[PDB]
Amino acid sequence: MEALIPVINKLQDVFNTVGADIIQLPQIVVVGTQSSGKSSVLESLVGRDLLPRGTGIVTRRPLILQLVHVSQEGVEAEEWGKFLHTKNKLYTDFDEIRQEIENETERISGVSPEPIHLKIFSPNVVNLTLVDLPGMTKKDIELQIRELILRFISNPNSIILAVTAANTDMATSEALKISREVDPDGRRTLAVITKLDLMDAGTDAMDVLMGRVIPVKLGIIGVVNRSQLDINNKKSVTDSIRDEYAFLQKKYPSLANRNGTKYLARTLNRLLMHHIRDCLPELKTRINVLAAQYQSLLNSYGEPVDDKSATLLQLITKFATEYCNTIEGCGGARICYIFHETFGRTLESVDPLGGLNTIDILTAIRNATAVPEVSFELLVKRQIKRLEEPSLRCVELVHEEMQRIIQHCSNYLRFPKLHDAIVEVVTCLLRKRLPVTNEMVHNLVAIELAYINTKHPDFADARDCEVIERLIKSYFLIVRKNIQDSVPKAVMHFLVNHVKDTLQSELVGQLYKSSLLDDLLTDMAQRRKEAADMLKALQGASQIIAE
Amino acid sequence: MEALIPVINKLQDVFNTVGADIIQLPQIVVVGTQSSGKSSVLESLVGRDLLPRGVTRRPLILQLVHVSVEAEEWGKFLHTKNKLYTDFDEIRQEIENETERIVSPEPIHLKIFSPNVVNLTLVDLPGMTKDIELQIRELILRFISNPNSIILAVTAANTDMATSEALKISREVDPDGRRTLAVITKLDLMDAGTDAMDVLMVIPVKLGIIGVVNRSQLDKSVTDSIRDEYAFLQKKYPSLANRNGTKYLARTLNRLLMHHIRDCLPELKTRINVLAAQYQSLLNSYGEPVDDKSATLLQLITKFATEYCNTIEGLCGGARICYIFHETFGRTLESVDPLGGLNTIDILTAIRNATAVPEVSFELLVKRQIKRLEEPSLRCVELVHEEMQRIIQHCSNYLLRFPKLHDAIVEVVTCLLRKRLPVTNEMVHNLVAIELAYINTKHPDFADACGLRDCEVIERLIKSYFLIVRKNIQDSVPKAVMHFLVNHVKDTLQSELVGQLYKSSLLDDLLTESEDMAQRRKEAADMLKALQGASQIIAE
Repeated sequence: MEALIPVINKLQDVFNTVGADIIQLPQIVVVGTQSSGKSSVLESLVGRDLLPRGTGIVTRRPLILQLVHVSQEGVEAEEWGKFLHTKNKLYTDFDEIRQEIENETERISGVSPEPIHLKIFSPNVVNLTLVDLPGMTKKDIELQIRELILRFISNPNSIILAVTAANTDMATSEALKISREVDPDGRRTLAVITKLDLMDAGTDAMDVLMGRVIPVKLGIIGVVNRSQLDINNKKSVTDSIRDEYAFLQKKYPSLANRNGTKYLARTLNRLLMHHIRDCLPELKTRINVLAAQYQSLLNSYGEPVDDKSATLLQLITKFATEYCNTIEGCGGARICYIFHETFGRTLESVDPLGGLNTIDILTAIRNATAVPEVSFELLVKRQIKRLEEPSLRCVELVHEEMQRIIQHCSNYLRFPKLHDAIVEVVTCLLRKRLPVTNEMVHNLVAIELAYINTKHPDFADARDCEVIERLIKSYFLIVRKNIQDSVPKAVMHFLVNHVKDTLQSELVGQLYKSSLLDDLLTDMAQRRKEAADMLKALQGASQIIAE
Repeated sequence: MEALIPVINKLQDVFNTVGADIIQLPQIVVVGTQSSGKSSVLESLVGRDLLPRGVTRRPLILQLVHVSVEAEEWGKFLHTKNKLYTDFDEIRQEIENETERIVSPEPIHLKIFSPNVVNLTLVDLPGMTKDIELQIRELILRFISNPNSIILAVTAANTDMATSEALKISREVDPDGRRTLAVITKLDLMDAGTDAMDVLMVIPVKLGIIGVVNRSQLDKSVTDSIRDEYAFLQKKYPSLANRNGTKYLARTLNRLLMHHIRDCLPELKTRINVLAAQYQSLLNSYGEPVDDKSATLLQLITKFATEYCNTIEGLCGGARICYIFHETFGRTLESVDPLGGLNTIDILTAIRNATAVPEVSFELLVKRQIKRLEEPSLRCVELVHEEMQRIIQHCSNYLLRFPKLHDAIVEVVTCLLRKRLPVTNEMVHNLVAIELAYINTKHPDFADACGLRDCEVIERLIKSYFLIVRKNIQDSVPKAVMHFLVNHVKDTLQSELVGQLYKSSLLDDLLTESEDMAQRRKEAADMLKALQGASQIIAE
């Protein structure tokens, strides 16, 4: 179980650059009011004053203090430290360690969630790690602090070290109240009572240390640390802890064995140790699922941008098939729709005799004499003329639905330069094709106005205007049937099918030029950077839980 | 009527430049051998030696006109118009000159005015000498073949007249002597052993005979000679003096010619009028003044245009085209079989690859069937071309008469067609290719024609669909052609013809008439002019 405490410390270190809150890591958080003297508690564990008590300001960041027993095996210093933010630098002067803790706080231009990872090596300490948090003040900043404390203490695997001075009434403790918000029955909260010599009845919690009543299940431990004056005199922590044992032996003799600094360190060391072993089987499982999740995110993003010329070949060739595909089955079917549900409904609604008054028929006849058939060709030749616009209109409707398909596969790339270039290339490609197709359309109608055969199989022959009327409806009907089939077919040849073939390669040809590559492969690369860092932290972490 | 012999002379002058033997005028032609002394006969009529004695190769039409400057006797030739000759040595010299200058059928018209002569006109012809001679004999025939031509056959009493070359040629065109008057010269060389004493008294010719004695070689005033002749007749042959001699002969010719003209003149009037009307139509059949050159280009070309639009849309042209559209392009296409070439195995092969729905197999199949309708369509277009560039020859043959211009126009049109053939042919290709692009199954005529195993059905589908797609093209292609080739050109030809051609630069070249056919019009315009001219002369 010796191996177990260091691995969690090693685990925590891996995580600080990137944020440990996503993994429910097993550790103990220390929560107390500034007046509870929680700093003294921590300084009494290490056995030296290494936390700032400086007159000036308060500390704004959680300090993860990892104490590691070193024994056994110029000359070698007995006590020393190293910070994770400094990397390798080894501290032998404890005044500098304290100044660096103070400094790192000052360093941020409020409160901040970035933890500080200080490791202290000493033969006088037990192996134990604790996460100190900014103290409460029983309103703009203090709530920032409470919210931050909650971020830590909301963790399921987080044991709570609740520090309260015996000086006050423990049932009304600000510390005990916040612990209760996340842990109602106090199933994972350990209480610490400082200032035992200030105990009297008086106020509680004299009664809790005796177990009547008990607001937490991990129990309570009493201590007495150095207060200011003795803090004005350099009353060494070593002398103070010695002073504390004597105190407990005379006042409260029957409890000496469940209180004091030496005993508190042993219990926390035992309890931290016992807690991780218990939660470690679920933790391995927990990092692995997360590993796979992050891996998929990286795979879905990445985009490794392996080599720039090669990536363009892969990103744009796929834009070609997301295209030929959809036009050939919005589809693909908006098109058939437009060809067989709308261009049809229109054309069919064109009257074979609209506009043509009886008088107009009579006028054609009069000039014809100056044979009904001659009147007939001129008449019909004006009826067949009203079919071009809808046909032309049809073409436009198709263009519409095609220029719209690209966004349908803009929405189905993250390179603003590349995506924009390709779109312009396609949107423009169609404009080049819109004249050609429109002309064959014009012809198709115009061929009809050129010959008007009467030897057509679907024709019937042939008072006076009575029949002419019948003739025109008859012929126009077949000529419409013609156009209504040939125009859609037309569009498909010159615009739709032309483009499917073309785009496959004119895209690569205008785009695939090495000069423009730097431009196209140019942001939310940070989302990937956030993931690349997390992914890496997890794999390394999983590596550590093994052995 | 004094007036009749002069009008004839006017009649002869009007037709000296143009060929006068179309009209067949009333006149007397003198035919004789060179030894007959025919020159002497003519010289004894006029009363002066004016004929050359020194070979004349052109007919000399000698018109004598009674006059009773300042001379009493004088002449004028038609060619030296208006010049009055007072020296008869010059007249003789001019005759020699006019002859040497060019045998020839073109006559020379010499008129002599004198109080000693009677009003009389005679056409002298070159003498025979019992293949230069034959041109002359042939020439004599051109004149004496004339129905209204009286023949003055001159023979010497010296020889035998029944064997007369002159009488023989006269007999060739006029078997009996029905319009031939015989003249016997050299009477003083007459003796019992000849045919001649007997005739002057057996009748060879019907117009009768007249005897004379003229000046012979080695001779003497003509005036003295005729006086000498009267004396001869008064002593020898007294009983015939009154039927012979120069004086009597002049009297006879003047009388016989005059009565003959009045008699033939009614029909002559009728005859000239008909030829005039006839020639005018001929001029009309050439009919091109070419007064305004620009106007000719404008009208000759505009009419070839209307000679065009007409025929393509209504020999034809009008229906040969439709024929080709609804009788040939149709029989083929209709006979193009569906499933043609497509064995069952190809369909099974199509399915295997369709795999790894029947419809996908169907599109690949039909899309290969529809490809076969293009060639005939393309073929159709050309057939129209065939029949159209060919219509141009149909209105080269149905005019000009402007060879440079006509040839250019053919090139202008024939090439015009060459310009539209790419366009139309491309539209044809598209029309077929259009079907191969979408192949809808929601066509209204599909459920019906669809007729109602795996390949069992596909086979029926393909037949069904190809059928409608066929129905499409056989109607749409002609329509196509009509837009881009036939109808385009009709509009077109009216002005792109005019625009390339209508250039002042090209007027001289194009409107150049053919020299072979430009001369025939000139021979006719001048002939008609004279016929008109002759009529006004006759109009009194």
